Amino acid sequence: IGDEPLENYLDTEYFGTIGIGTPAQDFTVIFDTGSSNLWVPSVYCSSLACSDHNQFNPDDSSTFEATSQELSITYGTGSMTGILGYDTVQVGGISDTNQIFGLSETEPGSFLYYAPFDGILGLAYPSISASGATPVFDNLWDQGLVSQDLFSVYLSSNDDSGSVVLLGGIDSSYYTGSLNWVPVSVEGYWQITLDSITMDGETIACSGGCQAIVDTGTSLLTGPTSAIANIQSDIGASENSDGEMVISCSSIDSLPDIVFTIDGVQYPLSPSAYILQDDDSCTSGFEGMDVPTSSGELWILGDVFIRQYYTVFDRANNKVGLAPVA
Repeated sequence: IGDEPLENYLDTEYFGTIGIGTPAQDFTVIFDTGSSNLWVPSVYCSSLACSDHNQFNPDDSSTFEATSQELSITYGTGSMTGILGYDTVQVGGISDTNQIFGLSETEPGSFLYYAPFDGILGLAYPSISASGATPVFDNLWDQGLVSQDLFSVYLSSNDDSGSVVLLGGIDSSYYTGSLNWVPVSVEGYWQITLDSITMDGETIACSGGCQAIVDTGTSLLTGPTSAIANIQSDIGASENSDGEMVISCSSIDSLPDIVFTIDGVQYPLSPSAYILQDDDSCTSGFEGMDVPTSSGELWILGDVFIRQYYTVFDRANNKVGLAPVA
């Protein structure tokens, strides 16, 4: 069982520390169930984001092995370019040997410039891995470095320390009642089938059901813009002059819960979770983002959702386990 504690940065981003090389070079990376590649800034990167983040220097490692494979990945937030290399990666006290990862060359954008983390560590299926690069968890499993082919995530609230990624285990004390298992619907992302969304006996969105993904890498709850608008309406969010989707903090005490039906079990989200409160400003936890796939317009169950449900990702079984947090 590997134990990777995670930093809770303003309830928006959660990142943990990893070591790469011998002796280890330390990096912070976001633990994303929405991607599958592992990558960190390198000495080969001249970009601005690379000038205010720790850079991996392969010349300093005795266990580094180069390759001529190039890497190019585009996210909803930007792009990155680099090369693949193999080295030992320390993650959650586990020494993941002969792990392929990318050395960045370019990281264009002010988004990475600003980010508190240095790289990303993907936790989704190998099927969405750029360059076919073996993901960290697969490599742990392939070398018998973990006992069970699963990982579990506990994300804290209120900026408290305590969020964790448990590689090859479940911590029965982080949840209540029993774990409910949902079949993965499409293996790429941790994609599941969302039955409906409801407010007081009424189906406010995703009628006849839809497709959602469980993503630790996304802060809010996203859906197609058209359906998000209906929800925004139903909870009292209105667009302010500076773009924001402001809401009256009083609504928190007054609004009902939005219930997500997954495989037939009801998963309530309380106004306390879906409205964000920061010094007198309360805003919506819902966001408009058309994420057109083949099998639809995706809904992203982001940190807003995850912080309320302990989540287990099971690759043995291809299932998602959810239980209300303790």
